[PDB]
Amino acid sequence: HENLYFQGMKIPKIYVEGELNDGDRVAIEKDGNAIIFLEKDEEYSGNGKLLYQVIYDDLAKYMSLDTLKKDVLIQYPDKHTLTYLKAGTKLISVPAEGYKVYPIMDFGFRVLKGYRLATLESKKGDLRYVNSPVSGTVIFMNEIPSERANYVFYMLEE
Amino acid sequence: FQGMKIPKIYVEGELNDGDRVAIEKDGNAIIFLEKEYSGNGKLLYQVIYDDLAKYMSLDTLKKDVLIQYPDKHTLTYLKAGTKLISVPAEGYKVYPIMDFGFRVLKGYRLATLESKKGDLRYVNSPVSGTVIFMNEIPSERANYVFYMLEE
Repeated sequence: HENLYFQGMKIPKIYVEGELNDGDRVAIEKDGNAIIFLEKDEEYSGNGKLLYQVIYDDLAKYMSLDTLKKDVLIQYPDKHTLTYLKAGTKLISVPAEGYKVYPIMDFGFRVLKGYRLATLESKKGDLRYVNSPVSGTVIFMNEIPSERANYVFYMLEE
Repeated sequence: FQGMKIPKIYVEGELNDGDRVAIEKDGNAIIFLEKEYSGNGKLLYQVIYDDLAKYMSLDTLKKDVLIQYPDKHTLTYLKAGTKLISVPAEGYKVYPIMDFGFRVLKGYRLATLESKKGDLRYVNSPVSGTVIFMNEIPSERANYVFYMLEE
């Protein structure tokens, strides 16, 4: 990854089910009733679902249409709060596409319908806005894989 | 009108017949139990929903507390000693938001204040953080206080 668009930003940590990598992990136990954040390098011997930390990734990989195929967990920067979204959770995608795009470089926060997620600037310097289509929570944000510096927001309607 | 579904609050030391949550690995393991636990954690017992201030000394928690927001699929664990910030919503008339248990960026509107002449002012989130609780201010009817976690 070359465009490190979250660098020097305090953002939440997001963990996706079965995305095997060397990131931090969280074990979802007891059919959703226990959450265990695993120590870096701790050997997990249990039988729950392991969710792995992703940062620069395409959330559409974990979605069939607009429903999540994999469990997702968000660990907020406060270091006290978490949100756990089971597979089957319906998410709204809000793309921010234009000549030049200025997105909010964050995710995991509440918004009202109409909140401005991005500003789109034309080759002539004129502006358009990408506003939240609903009130809810922005769950994640990523660069559109084939469109350098164009982004998409993933939202959970309230 | 109605707000969000009512949160579940669990507090340490309140040995009762309610639902329990065990806190292990010093914050990093949270186990909701139903109906026999002998682990090495600390049990938090469900309490009847009430102001969070009944478990704080000024701005700081006095006991380990966990809040589960079922509408929101979200929980927060507040170890004893955790400091919260208060955002009062006070005015001739106050129109607060009717939900909490979510992260907000700075500037998110928590209340509209209205003067006796009908002019408006807004109480916004002063910091980015988590809105974990809100209640009516005890001696001030129809006035409210939001409690946040600064991140």
